[PDB]
Amino acid sequence: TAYLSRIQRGGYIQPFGCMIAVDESSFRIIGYSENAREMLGIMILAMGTDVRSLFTSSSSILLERAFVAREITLLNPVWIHSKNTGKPFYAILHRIDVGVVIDLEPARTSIAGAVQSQKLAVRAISQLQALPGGDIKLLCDTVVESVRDLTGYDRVMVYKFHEDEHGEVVAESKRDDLEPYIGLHYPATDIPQASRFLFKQNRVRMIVDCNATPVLVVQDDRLTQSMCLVGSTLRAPHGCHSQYMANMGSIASLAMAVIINSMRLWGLVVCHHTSSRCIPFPLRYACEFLMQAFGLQLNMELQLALQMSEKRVLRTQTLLCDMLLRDSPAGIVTQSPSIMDLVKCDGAAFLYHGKYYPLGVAPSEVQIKDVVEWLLANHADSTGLSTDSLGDAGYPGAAALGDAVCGMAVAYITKRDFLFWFRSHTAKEIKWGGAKHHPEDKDDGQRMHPRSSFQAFLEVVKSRSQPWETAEMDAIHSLQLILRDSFKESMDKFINIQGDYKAIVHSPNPLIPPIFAADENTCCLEWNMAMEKLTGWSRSEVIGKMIVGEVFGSCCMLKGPDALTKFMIVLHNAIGGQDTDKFPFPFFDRNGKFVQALLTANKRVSLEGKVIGAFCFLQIPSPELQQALAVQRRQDTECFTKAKELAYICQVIKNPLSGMRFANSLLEATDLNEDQKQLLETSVSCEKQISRIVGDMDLEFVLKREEFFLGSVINAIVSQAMFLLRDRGLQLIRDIPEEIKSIEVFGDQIRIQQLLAEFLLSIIRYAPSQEWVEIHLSQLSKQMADGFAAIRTEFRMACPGEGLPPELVRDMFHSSRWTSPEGLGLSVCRKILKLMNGEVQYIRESERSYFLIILELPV
Amino acid sequence: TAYLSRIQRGGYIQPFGCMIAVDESSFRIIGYSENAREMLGIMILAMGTDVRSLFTSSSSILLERAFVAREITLLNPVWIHSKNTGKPFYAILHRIDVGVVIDLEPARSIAGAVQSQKLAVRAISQLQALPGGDIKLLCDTVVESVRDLTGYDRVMVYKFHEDEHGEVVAESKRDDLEPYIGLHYPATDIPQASRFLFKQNRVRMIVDCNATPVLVVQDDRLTQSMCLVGSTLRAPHGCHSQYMANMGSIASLAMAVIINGNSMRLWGLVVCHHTSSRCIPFPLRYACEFLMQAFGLQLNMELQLALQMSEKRVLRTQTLLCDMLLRDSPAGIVTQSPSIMDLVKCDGAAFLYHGKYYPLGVAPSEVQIKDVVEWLLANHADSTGLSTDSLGDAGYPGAAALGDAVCGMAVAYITKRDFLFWFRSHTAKEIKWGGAKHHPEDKDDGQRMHPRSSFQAFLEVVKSRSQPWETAEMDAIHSLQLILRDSFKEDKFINIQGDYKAIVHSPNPLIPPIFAADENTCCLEWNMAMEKLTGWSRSEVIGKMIVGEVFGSCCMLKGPDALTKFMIVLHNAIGGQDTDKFPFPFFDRNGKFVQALLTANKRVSLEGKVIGAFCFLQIPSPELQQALAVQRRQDTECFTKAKELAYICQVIKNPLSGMRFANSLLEATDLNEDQKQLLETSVSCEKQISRIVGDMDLESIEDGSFVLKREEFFLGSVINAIVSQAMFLLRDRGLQLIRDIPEEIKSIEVFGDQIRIQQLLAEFLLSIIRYAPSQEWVEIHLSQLSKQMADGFAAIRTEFRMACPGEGLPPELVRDMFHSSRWTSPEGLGLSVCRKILKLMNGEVQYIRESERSYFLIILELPV
Ligand SMILES: *[C@@H](C)[C@H]1/C(=C/c2[nH]c(/C=C3N=C(/C=C4\NC(=O)C(C=C)=C4C)C(C)=C\3CCC(=O)O)c(CCC(=O)O)c2C)NC(=O)[C@@H]1C
Ligand SMILES: *[C@H](C)[C@H]1/C(=C/c2[nH]c(/C=C3N=C(/C=C4\NC(=O)C(C=C)=C4C)C(C)=C\3CCC(=O)O)c(CCC(=O)O)c2C)NC(=O)[C@@H]1C
Repeated sequence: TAYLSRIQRGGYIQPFGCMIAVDESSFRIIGYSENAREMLGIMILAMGTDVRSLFTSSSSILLERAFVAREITLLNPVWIHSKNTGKPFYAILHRIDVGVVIDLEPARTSIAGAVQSQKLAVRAISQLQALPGGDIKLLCDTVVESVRDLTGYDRVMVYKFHEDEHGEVVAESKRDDLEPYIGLHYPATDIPQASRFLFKQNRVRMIVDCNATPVLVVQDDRLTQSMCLVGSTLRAPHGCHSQYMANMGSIASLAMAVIINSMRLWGLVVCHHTSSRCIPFPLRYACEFLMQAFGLQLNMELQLALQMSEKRVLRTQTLLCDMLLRDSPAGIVTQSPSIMDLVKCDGAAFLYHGKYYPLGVAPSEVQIKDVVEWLLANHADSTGLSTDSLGDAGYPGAAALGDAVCGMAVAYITKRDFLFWFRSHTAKEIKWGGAKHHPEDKDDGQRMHPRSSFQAFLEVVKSRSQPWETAEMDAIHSLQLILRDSFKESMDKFINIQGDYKAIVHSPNPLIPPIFAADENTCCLEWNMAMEKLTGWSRSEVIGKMIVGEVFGSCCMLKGPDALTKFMIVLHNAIGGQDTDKFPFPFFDRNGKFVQALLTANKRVSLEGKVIGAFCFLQIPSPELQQALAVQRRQDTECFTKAKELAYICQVIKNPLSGMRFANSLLEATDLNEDQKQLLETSVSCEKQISRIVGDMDLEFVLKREEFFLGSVINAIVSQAMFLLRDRGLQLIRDIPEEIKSIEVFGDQIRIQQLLAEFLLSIIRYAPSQEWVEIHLSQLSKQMADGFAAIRTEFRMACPGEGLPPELVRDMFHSSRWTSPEGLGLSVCRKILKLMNGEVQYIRESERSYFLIILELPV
Repeated sequence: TAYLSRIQRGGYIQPFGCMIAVDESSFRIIGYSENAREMLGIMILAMGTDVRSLFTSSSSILLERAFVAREITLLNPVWIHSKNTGKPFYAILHRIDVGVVIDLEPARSIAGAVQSQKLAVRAISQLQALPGGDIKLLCDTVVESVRDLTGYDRVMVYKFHEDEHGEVVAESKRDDLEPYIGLHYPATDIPQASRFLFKQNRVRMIVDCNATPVLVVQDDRLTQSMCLVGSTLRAPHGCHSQYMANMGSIASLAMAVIINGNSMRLWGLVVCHHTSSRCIPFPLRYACEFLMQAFGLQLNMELQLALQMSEKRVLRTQTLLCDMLLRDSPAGIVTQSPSIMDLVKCDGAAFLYHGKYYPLGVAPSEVQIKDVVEWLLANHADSTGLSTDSLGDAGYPGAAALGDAVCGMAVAYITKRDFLFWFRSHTAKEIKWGGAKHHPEDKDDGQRMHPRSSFQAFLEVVKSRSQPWETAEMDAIHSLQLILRDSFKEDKFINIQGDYKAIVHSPNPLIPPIFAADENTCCLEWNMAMEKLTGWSRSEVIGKMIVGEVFGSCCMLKGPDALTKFMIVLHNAIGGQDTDKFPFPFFDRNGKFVQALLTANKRVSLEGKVIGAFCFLQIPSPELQQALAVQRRQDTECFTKAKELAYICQVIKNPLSGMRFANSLLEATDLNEDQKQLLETSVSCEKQISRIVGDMDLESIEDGSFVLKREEFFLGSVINAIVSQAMFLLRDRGLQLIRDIPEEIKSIEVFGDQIRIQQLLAEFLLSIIRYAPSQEWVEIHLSQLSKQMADGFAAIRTEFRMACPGEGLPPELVRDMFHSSRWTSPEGLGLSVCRKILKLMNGEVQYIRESERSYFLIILELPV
């Protein structure tokens, strides 16, 4: 490991402090520094000098008290008064390989221990803890503000390492006469892995002056090996880091590690001062405690993000069970939870003995035959390819395919049948600082000097998409596995290609849950390989047996006070036509091993023969998601103040919705007035919004994208606010580019007119009475490829007036915080755009109004 | 035990079915009944005979496959035909230690456990969508469920109490009979033998008490009788038969309510009484067994909720105990918001310290308290604390002079004649027994053969008598006296109950593990309970900072982030911010992991605003700390549920304005008036939705009554709205509709809330279509009839009738509809609210079964 020998064993310190290596046994010096002779005033000092008699008697007994401790971190910093000049000195004790070593820093102007120093921190920590969760950026901004108002540095920032080991400055609280560093990515080789393990062990590290001379320590002659000083607050930085800071335009740096707990180094809070800044060790230990609280909240939010990822994998497992209950593989594309909802993507294709099935932005049949022919010639062995960019993969015609179909994930099914997923190009620009990260860059300890340039240069990725993770390829391989199993009714290599690195072959585990299926008598119809492996019982021995009593009562032991009844109530509900999701299922292995599974029993409903049955899977989440699902299953029984009225609305409203859509379905017959026919179409698109809104509900998802005229949305949204402008007199102004016959834009008509309802109505809400209002939309049918087009649409819903209040836009732009009904609705309809390829800004001018950009795709 | 041999080995069956006890190896008849030859119609059944010659060859393989199976219970009941006459049977077969007894009940389908349980499933899901915290609603639901299933005349929940006597906690019966609800019964009515029978055969059916017990025959060489503990066909004990005759119970069906945890304890019985001889088929008895299993599940959930609510109150008394431990004066106990009366629930409290009587609530005068103190010095001097339920049974004269108020007493003795008193006023506990009154000395006599002739509801009042002091409340008192005893410096407890011996004990105290941190986080005060918990002694950890070394270095805290969490929360305790029940999992100096609940609050010296931080630990059972986790995450779940409701109301309101604008702009031209009727049906649905998400919060006495729109309407709108609201589910299920409605084109001036009428009408009619069978008709009958209240105030009476030809809507769902504030499904919930709207709107609804199930509802509105 490059620089590990140099940094740790390099005996050079900074001139602001004095380090004194003394063995605890008899206060005998085994090391010292050159500036100690000046800053102490000692002008007797040698190897063997009793330093207990070099200070006040109070600080003598304090130092020998701080020697004999379990942990010495609590003691730091002991207040030590010197004797040869009388000036008090902070004394940062820490134990090293053979002895301890003090670190004397002069004090300008009483902190006797860690707790007194932490008392400064606790106010900022209390401000940091009382923060809404689910937004790392707000937490980082709170940390940089707290560290700025504590330390008094010019520019503090949160450097965050990525998965590539390269970092990015994700927060800033700079002094405003400087330049912003937010967004600037730095290479991995900029900070060596030796320095990051150094920060894992040391966790706070200041310098005072980079242009200061490195004061060398005097190593003991008897021991050849140099001192392995890691936890010293005084040791000078490497000649490379010192020159680097001289080139950076910041001569004082306080960097402290953001550990996330086994001991992942998430990032670094790096402070920068333009002048030479010192800071007392009580304030430095306060900021180390502030970094402890930062790591605390950050781990509390990364665990929540990983639990949301596990919930998303559980949804993917339910989707694969949906795909298992389909009569043909052609049904997958035809039906509504299709192959483009399995994976976050933009198109999806299925080739099934010809008659190619495209969804969204997918190549035509000739183009996909070119893709298939490239997949047969190259990557012949590997069943799955997950290329970030087709151009990097080597497929000819990638330029002809365009940026729209740049990313492609394929899965091979038998008999030359292929499953495809397609992704459009992501317009991400990385403002690299000095040097772009090179994935071939290893740690080069023979490099003397760092680059002098730090002008950030934007690097734009030309024709590549979002990366394909292991989870999405896991889902793709699982669905490919079930489709090949269906093929047998009537080994797998996967190549991952990304722009930064090169083609790697990885075998992905399937994501199929353990599945059994029973008929009305609870006799086994199905018991798949996953369930066979989990329980240990083979399918053949348990097929035909009674699931409710035999197989799970004796054969595969259940667990609980009375669990079998809980099982027998559940499966009889499945046969009876009631489905339970994520019912807890603690059962034992054949070999006596506990499994804390989550049973889901769905009715095996079919056509008018074999009407009802049971299909069940056994999702096994981590025990923190067992807890996270128990804390919401122990909470629907308590919110009976409003869950009764929610189920009351969600059941009673269904009947006049069916009457509305049956009157409107029978009213489509013979209405030859095309103005009235379009008006009825507006009513059908209005009734549908209520049925989609009530039926889908809100739980923040799935988008039922279909072909629709875009002018059929404005006409379906001018009629919602038209009562609110007919009574408040807002004579509206429209100027459209006639997006009637702007056909086939791919998306939700319903969720788009719901977000435009909650934005337009909020705009017309806060207008002056008997006025006007402007709506306007500028479309540009930008061609993206040979045959692929996209229509980018702004929405200028412009109103002159007082406008929405300043707090309600932060209500809208929250993550989980709300105080108003209208604000809640605004927040949800903003998150609807955050789920669907667009965003929304609120601008404040002489007219207070909403910009709204949605990118939709004419097939 | 008493009667166990007589019941288990009493070779007597009931005559409603025959019984053959075959072998387990080669199908020989080890035993049989006298009425086997008459039931099978044989008029060969003898010693050691092959049993499969009696039944049909096709039925024979069912018996053999039942024998091969490891669990005989699942196959039961195997439908078995007869070879000599062609008669069906239910051959319920169970395994005994010396063979396999097969019980033949003549059938008049179901061949297994699953088919039987399918009947129970609807009632089981009825009592599982029920709100927790109560037991009366649960036991009042299960009796209607069993009355719907069994059909017995009177079904009641006979809950056992702690001294083995039982009372009818909930009873459902037809309105002809005597109400048994509240009636306590002596513990000798149900012997320990019967309880141990119910713990291994949980459904017992007596077809006829009067009917003679048919004798068994046995070919077994060994001298023992057949085993009939598990057999459904076992004759009741003669005493129990006489008992049933003397109660008016001709037939009975007693079902065990076994609750168990991880220890099966029989909670109570669901005895079903019939005023005539009745037998229900074994599908229904096995269904009722499964329903009793679900009932035991719901009772287990209610008992665990009660246990953790008691333990939450235990932690609340510990919090109040430390609140009364940090006081400068001993007299602060009497006068503060968390008073001594708050510690242990009581009518009054009294603290005697160096005389100077400190009364609270209802308390006896100083002379009276001095006299009772003199009595407590004269008797029970040796024991410190006394908690007499009644002072009259304690032995104290002048209890009548004290009156009802000072009857119940709880005493804590502190040194140098210092006392703590809690007083409870006389609670009028009047428990009407049935027949005899239970005494705790009454044992189950093994040779008694005749029950009591009487079962009349005679009262039994109590004396000057209070609510019983519990173990936990006396424990709270015990901890309070110990902490006050230590506070002054800075064991036998007698409990007297009016029905029991004066029990002498000493309970485990509730002083929580306490450490007190100063401003520099150094443990000033260290409790003996911390020394019991972590093992660290006080005089070794003294003078050491807690956050870093006493906790982190000495005790192994959680590795990822417990040390940072503890340091932040203790420095916030020193910063004035008190925190309650922080999750604090840690290890000890022995090494055993111990999760806890750190509560850290600021300590005040009364001259310094926040000098020091006080702390105390509570250690719960893991269900309680998980319930505190769900108490914390209620702030995320319940507000997101309310957020879902408010979001739904607003975002639904927007296209309702779009809907009414589209349907008030569609009024240009509708050429055929059928198109205008479809349009007006859509307008009615839109107004219906705008009223469903209007200003109502689902109470019907504050919102549905205060907001009730009153406008004129025309009834063809309502009828075509109902048909349009129903046609999608009609065409989904392939049904017919036969709307036998007269002409109401001319009744334009009927004046009532039409939108609520079409809401309730569609809810009723779509429940009918939801439970109408596949591919048949549904009838909509109306009969508009005149009704007169005045010459100009004339009303109307329309009777909506909805009929379907089949099994129809299940009885559980109508029970949910008429229960009022109880619902199982959201469909039954909407039916319940649409029933309450008809109750509010001068009408009434019925569900009538006349071999084709029909829905009947009337309503009254006045034309103008
Ligand atoms: C006479 C010897 C004593 C006696 C004996 C006895 N009792 C049983 C079984 C039961 N007794 C029950 C009592 C009740 N029945 C009710 O309806 C109510 C209240 C509403 C009560 C309190 C019940 C119940 C049973 C369970 C059996 C059943 O079918 O219900 C037995 C065992 C009989 C058997 O073979 O199963 C015996 C020996 N009971 C008496 O009261 C006198 C003191
Ligand atoms: C030498 C050829 C290479 C080198 C060596 C090097 N760097 C460190 C430690 C740090 N480097 C940091 C880089 C940044 N400083 C910033 O302000 C930003 C972004 C805004 C970045 C990316 C940081 C931070 C550290 C930690 C602070 C610290 O003092 O450690 C070290 C370890 C030195 C030590 O102190 O022991 C070394 C050997 N860096 C280079 O860029 C060249 C290629």
